[PDB]
Amino acid sequence: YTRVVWCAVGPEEQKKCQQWSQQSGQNVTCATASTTDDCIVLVLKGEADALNLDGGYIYTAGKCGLVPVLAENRKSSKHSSLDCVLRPTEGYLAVAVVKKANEGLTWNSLKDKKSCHTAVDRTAGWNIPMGLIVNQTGSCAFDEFFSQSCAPGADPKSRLCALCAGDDQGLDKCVPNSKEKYYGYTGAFRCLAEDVGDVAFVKNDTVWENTNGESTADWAKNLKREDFRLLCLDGTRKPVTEAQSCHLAVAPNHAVVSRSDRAAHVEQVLLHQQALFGKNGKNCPDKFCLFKSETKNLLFNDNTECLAKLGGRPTYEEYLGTEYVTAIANLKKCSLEACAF
Ligand SMILES: *[C@@H]1O[C@H](CO)[C@@H](O[C@@H]2O[C@H](CO)[C@@H](O[C@@H]3O[C@H](CO[C@@H]4O[C@H](CO)[C@@H](O)[C@H](O)[C@@H]4O)[C@@H](O[C@H]4O[C@H](CO)[C@@H](O)[C@H](O)[C@@H]4O)[C@H](O)[C@@H]3O)[C@H](O)[C@H]2NC(C)=O)[C@H](O)[C@H]1NC(C)=O
Ligand SMILES: *[C@@H]1O[C@H](CO)[C@@H](O[C@@H]2O[C@H](CO)[C@@H](O)[C@H](O)[C@H]2NC(C)=O)[C@H](O)[C@H]1NC(C)=O
Ligand SMILES: CCC(=O)NS(=O)(=O)c1ccc(-c2c(-c3ccccc3)noc2C)cc1
Ligand SMILES: [Fe+3]
Ligand SMILES: [Zn+2]
Ligand SMILES: [Zn+2]
Repeated sequence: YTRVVWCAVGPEEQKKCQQWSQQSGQNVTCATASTTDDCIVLVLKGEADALNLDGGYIYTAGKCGLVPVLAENRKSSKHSSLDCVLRPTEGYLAVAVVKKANEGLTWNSLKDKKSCHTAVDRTAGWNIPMGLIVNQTGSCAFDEFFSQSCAPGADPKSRLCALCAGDDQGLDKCVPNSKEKYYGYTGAFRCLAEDVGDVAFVKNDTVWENTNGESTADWAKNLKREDFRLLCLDGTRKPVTEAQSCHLAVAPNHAVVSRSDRAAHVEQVLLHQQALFGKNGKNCPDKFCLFKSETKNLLFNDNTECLAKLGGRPTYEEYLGTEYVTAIANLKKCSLEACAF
């Protein structure tokens, strides 16, 4: 079989894919979709082979029979003796971020405030925060909790999209892909950084990667970590240096998924691909690097050291975990066991 078709979401991920396709020598070809849900459909249809997904979407794909193949793994302090591919995933931290100057704003005073979400149906951006709020609220009206928000994937005409900007020409407002100015980790964080929303639901690495001259992007140039705070669940506020003791949850790393009858073939190709384009790959710094897309997190997160093997050949429920799976199920009874398509 040996040739893999990768599904790219949006035009920016497509242009990076073609570059990968080129350097691969047609080993990897691209398919494009305007949304992640459409990419899943393409993989079900068999028109695309695989794609890297956020846990939230892995639940969706899971109910449709797709399976996790390899997970993203970042550089850690613990487990240095083991190589990156055989090394277990540690998972990222879901947090709630705010401006320091915005005093008196805690977890208990979020109602009727403005929010910034990575996108609808995602772990740190939607599922974790909204699940918690639904519980504490005892109501399914999460569309009324915040006054205005930017949550890519929601109804454009609703308040949940009100804070989203769209692209260069203000078109595609609220679309769930990088054309939306406030889409994803970097998008949601910029949303807070520019003071559009009062809070942003991203992950811990995002704050660090886009502050203290790490990003070099016009909007991130002058951001200082000291100007930001994390909202803990006990109603306290802490510096971004205390994420381990002030997070909403710990999430399962983004993973590459595919149809179970293609997983073996997809896995084989990818390992060979990162041997060439990975962190220390033969052709990375020189020709092309798979895990670099100038802080835009295209196809993969920029902090990915390598895609790691799973081990225990886990199902999508085992990969996500029982904890998280019951959270999504509970949150979903608001908006019954079948593939959404
Ligand atoms: C939003 O609200 C919902 C609704 O409350 C929350 O969903 C609930 O989440 C709970 C916590 O995850 C969950 O509670 C249960 O906890 C028990 C006890 O956990 C045990 O801990 C042991 C440590 O000593 C450990 O060794 C055990 O393995 C075990 O995990 C769990 O065990 C039950 O099941 C057994 C089945 O054999 C049973 O015999 C036993 O008596 C226990 O009842 C259980 O699996 C579960 O984790 C609860 O299930 C959830 N509620 C629902 C609707 O199912 C969400 O978390 C909230 N959202 C957010 C974001 O927080
Ligand atoms: C496209 O895929 C083929 C098949 O894996 C690659 O050819 C192999 O490449 C490895 C290492 O790059 C060599 O050691 C093998 O001898 C090659 N032969 C095989 C098994 O076909 C090829 O390199 C890939 N092209 C790109 C640019 O990714
Ligand atoms: C990506 C999220 C993740 O990997 N979570 S995990 O590491 O905590 C995890 C992985 C595998 C299992 C698992 C279990 C299990 C059984 C009883 C009690 C707890 C876990 N059984 O089979 C498998 C696979 C559970 C959690
Ligand atoms: Fe995520
Ligand atoms: Zn914790
Ligand atoms: Zn198992």
